[PDB]
Amino acid sequence: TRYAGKVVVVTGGGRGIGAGIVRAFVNSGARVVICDKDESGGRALEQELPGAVFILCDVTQEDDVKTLVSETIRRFGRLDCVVNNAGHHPPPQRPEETSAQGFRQLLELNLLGTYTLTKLALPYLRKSQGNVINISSLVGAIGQAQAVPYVATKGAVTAMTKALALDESPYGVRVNCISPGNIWTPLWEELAALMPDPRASIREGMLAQPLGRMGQPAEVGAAAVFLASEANFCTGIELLVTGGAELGYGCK
Amino acid sequence: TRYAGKVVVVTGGGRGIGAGIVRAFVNSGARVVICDKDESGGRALEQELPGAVFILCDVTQEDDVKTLVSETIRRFGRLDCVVNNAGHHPPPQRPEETSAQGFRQLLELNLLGTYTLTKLALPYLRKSQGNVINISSLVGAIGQAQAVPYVATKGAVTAMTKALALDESPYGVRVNCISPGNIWTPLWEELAALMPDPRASIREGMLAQPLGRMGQPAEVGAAAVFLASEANFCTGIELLVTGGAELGYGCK
Amino acid sequence: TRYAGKVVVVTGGGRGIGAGIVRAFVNSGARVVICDKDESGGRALEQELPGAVFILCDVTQEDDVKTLVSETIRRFGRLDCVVNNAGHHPPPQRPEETSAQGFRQLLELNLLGTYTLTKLALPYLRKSQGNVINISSLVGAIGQAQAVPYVATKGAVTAMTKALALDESPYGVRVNCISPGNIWTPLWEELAALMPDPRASIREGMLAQPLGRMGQPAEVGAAAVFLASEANFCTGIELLVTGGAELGYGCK
Amino acid sequence: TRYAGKVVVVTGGGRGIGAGIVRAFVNSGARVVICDKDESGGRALEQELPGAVFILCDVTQEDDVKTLVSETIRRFGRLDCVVNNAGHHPPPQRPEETSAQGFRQLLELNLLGTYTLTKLALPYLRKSQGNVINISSLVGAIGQAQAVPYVATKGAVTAMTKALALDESPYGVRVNCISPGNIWTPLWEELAALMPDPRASIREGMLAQPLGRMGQPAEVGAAAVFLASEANFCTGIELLVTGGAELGYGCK
Ligand SMILES: NC(=O)c1ccc[n+]([C@@H]2O[C@H](COP(=O)([O-])OP(=O)(O)OC[C@H]3O[C@@H](n4cnc5c(N)ncnc54)[C@H](O)[C@@H]3O)[C@@H](O)[C@H]2O)c1
Ligand SMILES: NC(=O)c1ccc[n+]([C@@H]2O[C@H](COP(=O)([O-])OP(=O)(O)OC[C@H]3O[C@@H](n4cnc5c(N)ncnc54)[C@H](O)[C@@H]3O)[C@@H](O)[C@H]2O)c1
Ligand SMILES: NC(=O)c1ccc[n+]([C@@H]2O[C@H](COP(=O)([O-])OP(=O)(O)OC[C@H]3O[C@@H](n4cnc5c(N)ncnc54)[C@H](O)[C@@H]3O)[C@@H](O)[C@H]2O)c1
Ligand SMILES: NC(=O)c1ccc[n+]([C@@H]2O[C@H](COP(=O)([O-])OP(=O)(O)OC[C@H]3O[C@@H](n4cnc5c(N)ncnc54)[C@H](O)[C@@H]3O)[C@@H](O)[C@H]2O)c1
Ligand SMILES: O=[N+]([O-])c1ccc(F)c(O)c1
Ligand SMILES: O=[N+]([O-])c1ccc(F)c(O)c1
Ligand SMILES: O=[N+]([O-])c1ccc(F)c(O)c1
Ligand SMILES: O=[N+]([O-])c1ccc(F)c(O)c1
Ligand code: NA
Ligand code: NA
Ligand code: NA
Ligand code: NA
Repeated sequence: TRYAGKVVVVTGGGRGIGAGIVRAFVNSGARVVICDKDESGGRALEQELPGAVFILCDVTQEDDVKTLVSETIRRFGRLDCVVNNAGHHPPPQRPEETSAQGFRQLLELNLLGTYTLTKLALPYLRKSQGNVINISSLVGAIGQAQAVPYVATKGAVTAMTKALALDESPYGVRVNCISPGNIWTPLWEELAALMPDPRASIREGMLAQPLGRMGQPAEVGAAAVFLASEANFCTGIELLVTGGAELGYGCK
Repeated sequence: TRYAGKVVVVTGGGRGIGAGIVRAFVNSGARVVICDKDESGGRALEQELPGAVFILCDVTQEDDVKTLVSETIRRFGRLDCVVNNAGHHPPPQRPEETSAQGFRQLLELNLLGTYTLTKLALPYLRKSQGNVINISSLVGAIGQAQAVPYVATKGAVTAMTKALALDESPYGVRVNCISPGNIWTPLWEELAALMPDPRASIREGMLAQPLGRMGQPAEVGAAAVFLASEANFCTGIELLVTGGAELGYGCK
Repeated sequence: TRYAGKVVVVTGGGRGIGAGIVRAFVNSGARVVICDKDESGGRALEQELPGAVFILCDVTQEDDVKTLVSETIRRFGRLDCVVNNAGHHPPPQRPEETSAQGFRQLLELNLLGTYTLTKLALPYLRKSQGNVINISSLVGAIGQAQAVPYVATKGAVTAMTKALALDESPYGVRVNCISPGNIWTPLWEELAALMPDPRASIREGMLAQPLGRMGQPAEVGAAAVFLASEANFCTGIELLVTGGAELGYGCK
Repeated sequence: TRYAGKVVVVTGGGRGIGAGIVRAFVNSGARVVICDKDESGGRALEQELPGAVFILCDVTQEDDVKTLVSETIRRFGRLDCVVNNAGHHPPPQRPEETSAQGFRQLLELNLLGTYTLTKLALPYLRKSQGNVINISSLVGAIGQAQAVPYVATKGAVTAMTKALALDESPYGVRVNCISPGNIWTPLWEELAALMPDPRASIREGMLAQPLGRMGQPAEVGAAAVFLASEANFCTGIELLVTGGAELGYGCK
């Protein structure tokens, strides 16, 4: 019951971190609208979780987002929290292998998709003194090799989170982000499978953290529920969920 | 029950932020040892809260700290979380008004007191896979006018928190800090009373945050319970509880 | 002679910060290619400065950028430093007043324009062990009111700078950025003129810094010459040229 | 001639980074007072460099510092820049191997020594609109394994630098710090010699940077001359001279 009576929209909620966030909020008593552009994960989740329902929505299609918000209000009567988790990490690409076209496409998903849902949802979040939680990345703050476009998209997300927190603070709407590090998800697993030695890549990924393992979507979920339900003097913050990857010297 | 069965030591727990942290952990099901060098607040708190008990301890006196830890283990049989909240902010002092003697005294309380309890407690925290939470300050990261020694003490706390998180991560002991901003406490109130216009000073303190108010000890308490009970992939982090004071342009 | 024999491209070099950067590099002995999409400032600068020449180039038009690089090499035979200063700050806009269309347009100038020149120039910078300097902003790191799209563009620039520094470090190409704060430029002056009380807005802008004044383009120029000529163990850094605006408490 | 006519005090200037800083400032036209508690390096440097002279001074002995400042003024008639470089890094020590006594001793050198010279010098720096440059460390911001006391001392230095920049900005005195990473110095070499495999330790130290080498004292010197002579809109900043060690993922 930490977030009972509340209504939460999670984008990219059908698998991975989003699915962990969906589960965290349901376990806290909220009703959750799972947004995802693929049917498979989200529809199963909705069958599994009383209190979660699934609405197909591609966050890069404005009308989809418009319909997502209006369906949430029509079905549930309020909107308290928006979690902008939908995003993608391309495979490793050297700078000269990137293109301005792929860059823009990544910006559409990772940055503009977050911007659009937030914009359409803020009128309802103002009425509920709700809050916005963006899922960014540690590599927006510290960089990453072979990921110029992706790093750039997360740099904008973290900064935009602080700018929005300024604009919306007079209206009681808090805006925060979570910067996860290595989190074991289908995306991390997909990228590993494209490496020459997948198990070497995964073992390297675990050791990149002092804690010696990768994170779990459930641990990002717990951070998200904290930001929504118990962090009322927190706005514009970047909550690091990284196992300490940013600390200390390493092999670069 | 988020931290049921756990044993927590909070220093400076008799009033202010510490008292908020004590209450947060009791409400989460932990048993709490209130450490404080003044009897008044802590003994009242212990009478008020089933599950909290009070042990007089001056964190700058090593033998007091030694006895604090041994009493906690003898009475409760385990130690899961140490909250190093005991600390002090001197009144405003221009650089030339400070002295190397007052600086050292402040370092004894704000930095070495935290170091000593952490050192004596870590053997028990290793057995319990417990965690350490230091209460630092936003002004360690961004500075503050007329507070060179105080800012320095909190700079060391935040950095030490990251160094300790590195050393202790192989042993499963997480080490994090909270950086509060303006939190309305007896200390904030005492400092205001020394200003020519106390109500002007307090009104200025509220507006230094975009949220337009100061924080409450209970909100630092919620952040502390989160770090202890739900943040298992978080180590070496600095959790900002500031109402957004670090964001954006202001009058300097 | 600190950068004698070197060839520098400065975008947005016809006025403002860019013009200060152009002048700084000419004074250091480099030859400078002034890139700008307006003729007026840059052509005057080229007449004024032996060693600086002007090439019309809109950094959002790829073929313009392609021609800019090929003209620089054809005329000067090498390329050592690229300064991505071309950028724009829209007038104040509340979040709900922004659009996804204006956002993309701003991303084209502030982020993709920087990306394109850097990409086309890196092959020549690799041959010369040259370096890249992006002009970002303090408000990418700390946010700003009524500037969600602009803040986002600078968030991506700072992050991209770190990602590129990683990719290019094995090839001896350093990549850094400068984050200016309030710098008195025609852009700052234009924005002030749209305020109800322009002189109030400017006076507020000066006081937002502890130093009590805004910065000068020449001071950003000095920082840029330092990064190019003397900072060979610096890569991926964010050099703050802000008069201390990010320090301490203020009125928010 | 970038700093001609100016008078600079460098502590710990007899070898290592300090010696690089001394040489940088002499090459810029300043007269330099080499402060060091060992005679050997500093006296040789003074014989070698016209414009540099050597004064024996232990920065932890207040009367030594008092005499250092009065000798500088008596001999040279002004004081423009103070570089607080004297400091020490203990050998690797696990947390439980440290003591509150060694911690205090380290604080005396790394933090209080910097504080004392700065205090005694500020009256003269105010008359000259001079500036203060503290040599801190990257590991104050990101931590380091087996160096709790050392990391803490540098955490306080960086924070104190920002607090002092606030207090002194109304008086025209800028206060900045440099955070070097791995710099090849006699201290780095001494620590390596205590490792089981010294050449393995050094090779590991080079690879901890994306640039693939350690830094040179001359590169810290160049950063210091920049902060003194050309960075007049910079105060309270932390100039990273690290070869990019803080960027990206590594082996932790
Ligand atoms: N280590 C990590 O995996 C890691 C670290 C830092 C940040 N992140 C971020 O966490 C978020 C989730 O990543 P993940 O690892 O869970 O990935 P994932 O690939 O496992 O899941 C992402 C989900 O988003 C959905 N999605 C993708 N594009 C969408 C669109 N246009 N509209 C709607 N839904 C869309 C996908 O269908 C999928 O269900 C992303 O923003 C990612 O950048 C991940
Ligand atoms: N705005 C704020 O008040 C604020 C902001 C940032 C950080 N902090 C930090 O929060 C912590 C608590 O501050 P507060 O505002 O609650 O202050 P407070 O003065 O209201 O309470 C501090 C408590 O610590 C106790 N204490 C002091 N010295 C001690 C010692 N040597 N041994 C044991 N106990 C000791 C006092 O008796 C008191 O009960 C401090 O570390 C402070 O620096 C406060
Ligand atoms: N306080 C400040 O003014 C401040 C602070 C932080 C960052 N910045 C950044 O500094 C840079 C310069 O800003 P300024 O204040 O000097 O502005 P400015 O408006 O005075 O000058 C910018 C110049 O860039 C040119 N330009 C614009 N769009 C271009 C394009 N598509 N192609 C080529 N040239 C183009 C303009 O013609 C102009 O000459 C920008 O990136 C800005 O965001 C400025
Ligand atoms: N990689 C690095 O070596 C590195 C990285 C970051 C920061 N730093 C900092 O750079 C500074 C210089 O380090 P270094 O590597 O050049 O070390 P170093 O040991 O080679 O030289 C330090 C000098 O300071 C002098 N000194 C020591 N204690 C003193 C005292 N009490 N009074 C006066 N002089 C004293 C010594 O005699 C010596 O000449 C230190 O503050 C250190 O923490 C070094
Ligand atoms: O596998 N990924 O998609 C991934 C790994 C680490 C990150 F920090 C990140 O943003 C994304
Ligand atoms: O009132 N104080 O003691 C106080 C106020 C603000 C801070 F950030 C702080 O560390 C302490
Ligand atoms: O006036 N400007 O365009 C302006 C002012 C301050 C900033 F930090 C900035 O990026 C832009
Ligand atoms: O060898 N050292 O003393 C050393 C190495 C790296 C650091 F960042 C440092 O502060 C000190
Ligand atoms: Na359901
Ligand atoms: Na009790
Ligand atoms: Na010319
Ligand atoms: Na000499």
